[PDB]
Amino acid sequence: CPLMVKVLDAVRGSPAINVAVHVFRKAADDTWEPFASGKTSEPGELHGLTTEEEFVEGIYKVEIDTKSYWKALGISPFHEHAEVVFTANDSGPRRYTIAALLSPYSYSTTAVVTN
Amino acid sequence: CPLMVKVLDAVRGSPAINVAVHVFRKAADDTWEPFASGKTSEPGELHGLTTEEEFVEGIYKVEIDTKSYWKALGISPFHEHAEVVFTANGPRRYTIAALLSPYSYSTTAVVTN
Amino acid sequence: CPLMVKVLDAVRGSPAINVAVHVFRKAADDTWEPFASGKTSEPGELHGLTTEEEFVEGIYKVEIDTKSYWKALGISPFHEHAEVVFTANGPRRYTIAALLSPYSYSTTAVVTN
Amino acid sequence: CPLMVKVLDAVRGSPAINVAVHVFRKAADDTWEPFASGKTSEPGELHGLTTEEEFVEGIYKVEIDTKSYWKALGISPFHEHAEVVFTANDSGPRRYTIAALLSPYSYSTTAVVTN
Ligand SMILES: c1ccc2c(-c3cn[nH]c3)ccnc2c1
Ligand SMILES: c1ccc2c(-c3cn[nH]c3)ccnc2c1
Ligand SMILES: [Ca+2]
Ligand SMILES: [Ca+2]
Ligand SMILES: [Ca+2]
Ligand SMILES: [Ca+2]
Repeated sequence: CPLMVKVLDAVRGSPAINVAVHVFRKAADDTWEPFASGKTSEPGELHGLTTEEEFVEGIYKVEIDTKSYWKALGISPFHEHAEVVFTANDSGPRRYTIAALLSPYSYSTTAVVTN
Repeated sequence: CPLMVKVLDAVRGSPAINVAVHVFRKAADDTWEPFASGKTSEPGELHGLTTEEEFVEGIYKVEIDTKSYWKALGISPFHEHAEVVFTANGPRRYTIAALLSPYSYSTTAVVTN
Repeated sequence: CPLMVKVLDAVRGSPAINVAVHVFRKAADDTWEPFASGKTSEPGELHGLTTEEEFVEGIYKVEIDTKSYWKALGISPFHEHAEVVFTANGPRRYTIAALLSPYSYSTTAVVTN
Repeated sequence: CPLMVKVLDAVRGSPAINVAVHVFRKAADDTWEPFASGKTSEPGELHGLTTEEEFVEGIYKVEIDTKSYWKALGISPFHEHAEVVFTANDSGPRRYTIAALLSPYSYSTTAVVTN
């Protein structure tokens, strides 16, 4: 599982469940092509986005739909999404975990990259 | 002014100076149209991006060129940039604050009357 | 001044106003001795805590009363407080910045010449 | 496992390994009594600090020795530790994960509390 996303809620002190996550890859024409998408489970994790075969080198964007998350909880948030854009696999295949921490007016993300 | 960006560096414990920042507004075709840009000053701040007349409601993206910042310091970065996307909806001033590390960033909004 | 504290609220997207802050310096018995305190102002800042003469090298704790802040807003908090502990070691100014959520906080130091 | 600690390194993009963690509990005399301690493993986690029997209500302090961590990596950091102080189990037993993200001049922590 070369790409995993974990999302926590800093208001409620809980995993963020049912958060939609969209991954794009920069194409040769310099536009964002759809790559993979999914939704977080009860523990706030999203596994199975991609495979070692599909996850080639490239510039990837992970868009976490934090807006819909907050709105479903009845809160009107600031940001449209939480994100990372990063170059992947440039020095060979890595495993990437994108960890996001959410509040209505703030987010942070971290990458954990292992070999 | 109605929009200010502030950038701090969590590695060096300092303001992030000479960071390039671009702001875009979402147009009707769902593309991003350049709106304003500049480079942070010694206190890590970027003032004078826009004006009350120009800064209308809509969806904005603040792109902070973090990769160039880290490369200039000789520190290996993860992210291409940081992209901070928000909707602007009485009298208001917005500050977009970012705290930078090589493999992480954090951003908050400070919206005041 | 040599030590400033700045507090932001990640829930409301605002400066954290009227937050109590206490600073302590570690004495030889490894106890904490009150050094300075105050409450944040409208921009979420606390200036005038100490003086150049008073602020010597040593180990300091900045305790931010986050639980009282969240209770005053009617928002359920996790932490008792936030305790920010650091060593103070040429010409320097320190800013201790904190970003608050009910179940999380983040803190950074901005150390400038 | 009622209390778990997870520590990530925001500079290297990795779990923070071999980080010492000390937990204290406020005693009836209002001093901090030692409660439990341990060190993070390869994935940056510390399990087995305590048990359901031992982890009673109380005010707890978790001190993560971030200073020794950075110094072992040859870096001189700002903070002595990363921490939380919190009241635990006041509305009955909960499971607590304390998630910490470290940089040389900054840290953040989050609590994940489940029933
Ligand atoms: C450990 C440390 C941090 C986290 C985060 C996080 C992102 N920003 N600050 C914290 C999200 C998800 N899991 C984590 C486990
Ligand atoms: C802790 C302390 C500061 C922040 C900032 C920030 C930039 N200027 N004032 C604060 C932005 C994002 N996260 C932070 C976490
Ligand atoms: Ca390559
Ligand atoms: Ca409006
Ligand atoms: Ca010295
Ligand atoms: Ca009770």
